[PDB]
Amino acid sequence: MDCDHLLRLGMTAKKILENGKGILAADETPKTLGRRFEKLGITNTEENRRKFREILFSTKGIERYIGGVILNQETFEQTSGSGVPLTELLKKKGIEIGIKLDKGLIDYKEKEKISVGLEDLDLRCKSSAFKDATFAKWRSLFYFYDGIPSEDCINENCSILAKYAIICQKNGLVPIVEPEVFLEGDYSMKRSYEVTRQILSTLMKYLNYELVYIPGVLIKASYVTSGQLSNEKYTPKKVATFTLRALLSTIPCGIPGIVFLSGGHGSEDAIGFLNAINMERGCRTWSLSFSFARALTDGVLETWRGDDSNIEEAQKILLETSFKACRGAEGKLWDQ
Amino acid sequence: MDCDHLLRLGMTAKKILENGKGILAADETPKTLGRRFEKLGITNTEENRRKFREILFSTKGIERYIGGVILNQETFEQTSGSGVPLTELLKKKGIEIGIKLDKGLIDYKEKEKISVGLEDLDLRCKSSAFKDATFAKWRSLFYFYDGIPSEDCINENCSILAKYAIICQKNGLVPIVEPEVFLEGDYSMKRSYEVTRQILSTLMKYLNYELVYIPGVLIKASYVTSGQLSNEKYTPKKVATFTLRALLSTIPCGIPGIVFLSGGHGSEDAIGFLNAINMERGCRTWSLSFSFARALTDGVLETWRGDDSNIEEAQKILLETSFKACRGAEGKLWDQ
Ligand SMILES: [Cl-]
Ligand SMILES: [Cl-]
Repeated sequence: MDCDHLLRLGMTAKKILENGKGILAADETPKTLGRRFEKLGITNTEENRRKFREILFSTKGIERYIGGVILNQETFEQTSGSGVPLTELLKKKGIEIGIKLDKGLIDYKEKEKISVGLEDLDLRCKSSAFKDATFAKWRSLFYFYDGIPSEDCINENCSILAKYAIICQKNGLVPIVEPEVFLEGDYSMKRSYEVTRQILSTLMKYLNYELVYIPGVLIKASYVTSGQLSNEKYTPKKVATFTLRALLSTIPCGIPGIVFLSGGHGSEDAIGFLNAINMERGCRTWSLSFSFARALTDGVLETWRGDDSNIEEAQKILLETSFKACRGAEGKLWDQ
Repeated sequence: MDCDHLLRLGMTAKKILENGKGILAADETPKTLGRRFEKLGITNTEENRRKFREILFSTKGIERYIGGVILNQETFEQTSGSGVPLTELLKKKGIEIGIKLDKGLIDYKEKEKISVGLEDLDLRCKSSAFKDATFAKWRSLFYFYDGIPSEDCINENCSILAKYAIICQKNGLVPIVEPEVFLEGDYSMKRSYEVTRQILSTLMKYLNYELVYIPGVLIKASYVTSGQLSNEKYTPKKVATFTLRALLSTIPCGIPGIVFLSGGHGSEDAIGFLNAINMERGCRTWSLSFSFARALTDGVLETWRGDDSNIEEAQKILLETSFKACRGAEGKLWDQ
């Protein structure tokens, strides 16, 4: 953690988000991807998981819009049908390679979760498997119910995210910290707004207590909305207003970027909220961009359907959806 | 706290710091001012306290450099030798009038302090005495010793500052929150840096939990330095680097300004640190300005000495020192 080392982290963080670019999240575990596959009639074979990632990474022109890709650990060991390591597809395109490093969630208190995997995190960061990686991702999830998220759960998850962040940085990796506010729940938008302010301000506390290099951290955040079980409606403008207010209230000038997660929102909504937040006035130093899994790849899966003859059309949908995300990241989706 | 009400707070906060201006702190209690008087041979009469404030507020041209003045409660009841309410001197000059609203400190745990006065704060904000005030100030103080500041003390003081802040805002006053890191102590600059990051990030947590309107809050902060009993040396550049890093790591884009306290540092040092921090590169949305008591008024007291025939020269020193502070607030002290 000398001057040069820190500057490298900051440069990586900015490179990922240059020129309206964002992040393609492709880090689903076999179990998470398998559920997605099964809804659409695709067998959850390793081969189909490998091919899916090949389809994504080999999309021609995707590097104009995508500055980094978050890989699942198993994908680092996989090759294209033509023999080339899947990581090489991305490296040749100049796209930064990331690694998801959490080991999922376990129960905490009543009805809440913490994320796990810190105990061997430093050893894992040093794995030869991930030698080409320059950034990482770790997810916590905040369930909402009557008196929840509890303060204990906010504190513990923020502590875990911060401890992961410092270990990443000490290993030369830019950490993405992902404090996801779970969409499946019954809560008002005002409640999401207030809890988002609690979570993000607390996350910044723990990052500071762990003496994380703030210019070398990316925050992957949920949009501020009401819960999916709420009867409450909202529009892109309202999501933009509330989300940007929460961020302006909580995120220090030194953070280089916020990258939104799609979170169960539609592709259309996720991109529209991004565009809307980037048209909002309100001085800020950080980029507002994207780290989408479903918003970018649901259409690819729905087009592909496990049939090689649908691959070209699936790649076209990725490229077009990635274009729109990038235009949204600059607030230009209505233009040209 | 409707839209218009909030916008007024933000406008006040920006007006105070327009055009490189800063804050003249004149809010010393009779006891605090009296100690200063007695060192220099001036009797601690109410008359001498009144005259001192008249000397300050009637300084010709001071409004070019001073955007607001923090008054002590007793000063709102006082008049010039010519009969004019002291607040009228400032109002006629277009300078914002502030009120210090804390009731001082009491013991907390072992060797620490909390600030007090919340219980009647709302009633006091509504006093007809303060009807011309548009902003307020509240001070906490953090002593440093082996395992101190304790986490309990950081949390409690930040909670108190945030509770004061929200009450101010609900009464139409912009709160200045002052988490002063006490200079008298034995600690390294690295320790001050790390603890400053703890305190400021925690203060932002509590401001967010109290749902304070962040664009309507000013932070009056200590420079990051080693303690006065430390043998450790530092220069303006090092103070600038460490202080700006701490601020970039902790203070959200929405905060309109940071105003440094002089804190026992010399006038010369306090202004020099300000200039140095304003020459630092590093993108930020907030102003870096001043809220000085001693740095601006020690020279006035030392020149005046309680003799009317020294008043003109005392006012000249205030104006010249205020000029330098303002040039420092723009990073221009070496120029023109
Ligand atoms: Cl997953
Ligand atoms: Cl005082």
